[PDB]
Amino acid sequence: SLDFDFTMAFQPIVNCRTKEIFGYEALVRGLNNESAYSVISRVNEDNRYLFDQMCRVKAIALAAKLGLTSKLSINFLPNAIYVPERCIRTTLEAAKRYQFPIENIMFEFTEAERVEDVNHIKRIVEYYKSLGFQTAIDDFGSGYSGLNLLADFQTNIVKVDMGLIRNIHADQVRQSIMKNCLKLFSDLNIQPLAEGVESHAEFAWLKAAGVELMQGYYFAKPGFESLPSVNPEFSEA
Amino acid sequence: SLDFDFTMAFQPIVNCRTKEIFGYEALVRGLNNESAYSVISRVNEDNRYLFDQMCRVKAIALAAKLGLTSKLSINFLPNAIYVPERCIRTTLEAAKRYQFPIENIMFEFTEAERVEDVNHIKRIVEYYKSLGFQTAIDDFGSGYSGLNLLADFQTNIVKVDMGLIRNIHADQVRQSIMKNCLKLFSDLNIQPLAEGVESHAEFAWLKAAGVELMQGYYFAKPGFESLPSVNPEFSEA
Ligand SMILES: [Ca+2]
Ligand SMILES: [Ca+2]
Repeated sequence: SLDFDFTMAFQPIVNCRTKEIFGYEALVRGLNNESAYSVISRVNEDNRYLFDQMCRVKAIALAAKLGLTSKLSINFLPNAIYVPERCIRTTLEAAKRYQFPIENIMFEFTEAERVEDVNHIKRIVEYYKSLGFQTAIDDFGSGYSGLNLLADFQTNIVKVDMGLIRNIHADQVRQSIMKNCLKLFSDLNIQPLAEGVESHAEFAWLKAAGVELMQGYYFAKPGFESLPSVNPEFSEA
Repeated sequence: SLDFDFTMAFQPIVNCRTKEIFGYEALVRGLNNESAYSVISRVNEDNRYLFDQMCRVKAIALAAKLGLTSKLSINFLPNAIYVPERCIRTTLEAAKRYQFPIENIMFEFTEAERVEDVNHIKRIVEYYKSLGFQTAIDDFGSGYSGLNLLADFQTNIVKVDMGLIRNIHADQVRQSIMKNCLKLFSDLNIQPLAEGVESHAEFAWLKAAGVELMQGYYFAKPGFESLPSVNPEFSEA
């Protein structure tokens, strides 16, 4: 409760094998403004900390009040430094108030600039794992979110960037990339998640290739302060 | 036509299957008899184009003086130049004047920062190939040099970042990464090049995994204004 305000939207992650919802990603949106960027552009270096925790609190409280019984997935801000061994207390308390299991919370790690050289973000990830949080690398395949990360540590989940997913049913190069990356993920005991799935065509290929977790407009758009139901087109068969 | 001067150094790339030297990478050094990084800092937004051409010509003229008979590999600056596909005049004229065949010249595209309108770096890579140049993606697995690039265009060679290579004989995760990337490169008909090979142990493993082209201290250090000969330990190894 400080400077400016905002809320959350939620977007389903679907298990295409069980046809069940795995969970929802919490996405920042304005009080009525529907743009994530608009809000996050209003935050700066002097207030990144106190904003990051309000995201978590808001997302958890909103999750709980909406009746979320699966996983809650939250983006971890690229401003990766500070001491992890104290900023997590606010998060633990929040989960504890709303009786939301820490093991049902996943943090998504992303990078848009090359900082700290793996070993630091590694320390953040390994820490969260030791408290029982799930962990993910986000946007794998774009930005500084690539193979260098996987090399020194492994998250439970890797979310493959939509750029690698797009039109993959008829893109031989994207098919080879995904086929080999899925082998790599398996060797590393990492679960794949395909994001930005926009069409049945992509879905069916990714499902055949062995991907279970998917996210995207084909399933459901982010719902403002709500948990969207998933497209009956795939849930009926 | 602008300010400060500089020179070049050269480091050989070895082909371990044919036991032949593949060629040399040109590395920027100041007149200051071995000054790297210092030169590259002096470049700014106003002369990133004028400094770009200068490196290429110097590299070709020097290589020519030294009697280089194999490949000459040149780092394309992070496309801060935004080369209109017509200002390649300087390089073409330099190769012609110094009788250095254009097909023996390879350009290395490193940090393709941001989704460079995807096609920007793509157009430029495609344009250089159409002229007969060789092309390489540099530092694969470190910077913005990653899978997103490989998805939309393919170079002749991909230089794998030395971070993925370091102590790979010892590192089972790094091993799976390379085993699955080498299969990928092969699917895409791309020749891999292992950078930063420092020890025999690394060389033996990389060689046994199918890597032919390699570069690093193990073979030879960068030679100031010279073409370093290669440690023949890899002779039969
Ligand atoms: Ca995310
Ligand atoms: Ca290089």
